[PDB]
Amino acid sequence: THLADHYNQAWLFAARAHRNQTLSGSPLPYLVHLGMVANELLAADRDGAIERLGETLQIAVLHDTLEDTATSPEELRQQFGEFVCAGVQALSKRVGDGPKRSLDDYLQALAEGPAQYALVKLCDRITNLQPPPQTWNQDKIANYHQESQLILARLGHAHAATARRLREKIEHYRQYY
Amino acid sequence: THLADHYNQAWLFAARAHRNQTLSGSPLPYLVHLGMVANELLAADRDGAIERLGETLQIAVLHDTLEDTATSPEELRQQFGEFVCAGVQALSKRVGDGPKRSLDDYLQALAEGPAQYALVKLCDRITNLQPPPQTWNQDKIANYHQESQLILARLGHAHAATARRLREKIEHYRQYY
Ligand code: NI
Ligand code: NI
Repeated sequence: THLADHYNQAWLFAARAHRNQTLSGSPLPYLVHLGMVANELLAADRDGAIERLGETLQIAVLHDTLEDTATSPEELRQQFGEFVCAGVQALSKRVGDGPKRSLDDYLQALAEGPAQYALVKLCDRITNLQPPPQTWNQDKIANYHQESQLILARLGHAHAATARRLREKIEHYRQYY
Repeated sequence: THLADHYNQAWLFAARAHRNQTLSGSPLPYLVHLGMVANELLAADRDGAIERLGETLQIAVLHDTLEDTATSPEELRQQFGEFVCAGVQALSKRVGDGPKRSLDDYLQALAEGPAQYALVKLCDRITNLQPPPQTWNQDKIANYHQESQLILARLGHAHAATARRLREKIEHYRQYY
């Protein structure tokens, strides 16, 4: 199955799953975020080849479906397979409000699991170090910069080129507070 | 500067320009189409390296901005440069107002110009050979299939792997009518 057909399947599923959803505080669709995370992942493969690239790209597109949508793990396993479902679960803090995992346990499990899932989190965090919403106070931007530093420390092992990019984005983000 | 930074600048620009625009008879944002076309372009590079990949990826994201949005050639030239502006113009049948070019002239100009612009048109047509919209009759699906065969004939020289993928998509599409 062609890489672009893997993307399309996950992309249409995500566009449906996130249909009511914007970027926080923006009229723009949440799909804007997912497009950037998937692109970072496919660009990462050019600077260090990824095993199971097609499934990893689907995980990049689908990584918010269990947290933010009516999507179930059984739906992901049946349509995309165990490796994709497990990736989305690994990247989910909470499956809706429910029993939220702490950042320590969440990053540890990503560090000890398949490297492709940790790489998707690196790409997600690179995407989230765009300039912050105008609404964010100094303390909120500082907190986010700090949590970014922990993500690089705990998950940067997963892909050297992507870790270098995330380090550069973290250094850049400092100017915003 | 990084391929993902090129994508992000064009992607945010396109999300805003196309903000009040949907897919054909679907409530999903038009951005769903642009994500697939840009992903096809980046995937094509893995099967045959593209000169000026970053700018070509921006053209893939921006290719409908002059036809469908308030965007001016001036804004594209100032923000993305002449090569991107010229690509979007090459891929525009009409720039908002001004006469519509006929397909013969449009395809000839893409065939005789920069191959990267022709490659973006191959990726667009690949994307458009998903199952047809549920409101198209047999004659319309047949007409679209026929136009697709003309695009492969006139533009397939631009990238051998992508022409092979378009031929496969054209063969698959016959099933829908
Ligand atoms: Ni995310
Ligand atoms: Ni298009």
